[PDB]
Amino acid sequence: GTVTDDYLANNVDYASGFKGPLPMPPSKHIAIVACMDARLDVYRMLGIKEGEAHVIRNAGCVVTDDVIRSLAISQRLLGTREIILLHHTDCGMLTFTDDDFKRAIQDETGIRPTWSPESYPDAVEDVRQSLRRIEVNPFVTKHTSLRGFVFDVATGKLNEVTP
Amino acid sequence: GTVTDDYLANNVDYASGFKGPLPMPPSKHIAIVACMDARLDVYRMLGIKEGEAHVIRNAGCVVTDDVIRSLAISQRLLGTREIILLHHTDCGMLTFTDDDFKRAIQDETGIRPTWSPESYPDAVEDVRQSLRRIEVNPFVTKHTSLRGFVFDVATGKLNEVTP
Ligand SMILES: [Cl-]
Ligand SMILES: [Mg+2]
Ligand SMILES: [Zn+2]
Ligand SMILES: [Zn+2]
Repeated sequence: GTVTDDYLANNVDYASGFKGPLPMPPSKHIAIVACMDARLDVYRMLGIKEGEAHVIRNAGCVVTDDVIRSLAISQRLLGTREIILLHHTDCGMLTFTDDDFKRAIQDETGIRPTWSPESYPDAVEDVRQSLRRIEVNPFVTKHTSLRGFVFDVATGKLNEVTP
Repeated sequence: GTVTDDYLANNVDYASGFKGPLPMPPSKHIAIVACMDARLDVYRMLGIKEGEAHVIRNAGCVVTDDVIRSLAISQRLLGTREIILLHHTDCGMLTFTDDDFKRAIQDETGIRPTWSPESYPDAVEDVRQSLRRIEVNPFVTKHTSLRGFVFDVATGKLNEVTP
């Protein structure tokens, strides 16, 4: 038995009382960009119900070309019009640099990744930087609200940041 | 006011009962690659608890360079050793091709995006394809288990797909 097995076990209970199917587009027309950090249950964090929001999470909550891609699809095909960015404190990107990280994998693997680790030092500065990354971007344009916050992994609180 | 606003309210009542902080590395040493789809509450779907699992999401659960980047970080930095891949039935990715989408964007903006929109026509198949990408990828290696499932939006049951 692995943890994949346990989660599949857990799925049997969830499926017992699943009610659906709900309609495809987000019923509150909002999309969240979050981090993949294990301490962040993005749904309970904002009281999201099923069928309501799009949630997008990667390492560091970095607005990547996959995040733009996702977002662009989200607005243009499933009619989202709000955006919430969510970095957080004690995030796992203020501990390594890109040069360090790639050299690491280079030693083992023999090659460098083409992609960019996208680490950053200060989380708050990067909520700013990530907001900007969406401002300038020409494909995520259909939104009437774009605000980015910082999740306090010690307290559960959202602290907005000004661009 | 807005949904962002409503969500923040909900965050207040979350931070009341919140117990933390927790340690960084996912306590059950697993990662999940999921879709951004509104109808998928991945945590409740696999019985996840705060601090256990990395959750990675995007449009259509595609193993883009972002997902590899996040997986390589998740494993190399925070020691995750199982991967769950998680497509689903009736995904937005099914109802368009890439060329059309980039075109629509151009006629609207004047620009073709640089990224591949990454649609697919068969969910069950592209699980194998997504599994196949991680398999042959030289930066996602430390994992012991790799399995892929299809979440059924109408029942809530997973359906394991095999390579
Ligand atoms: Cl999530
Ligand atoms: Mg913009
Ligand atoms: Zn993080
Ligand atoms: Zn989807």
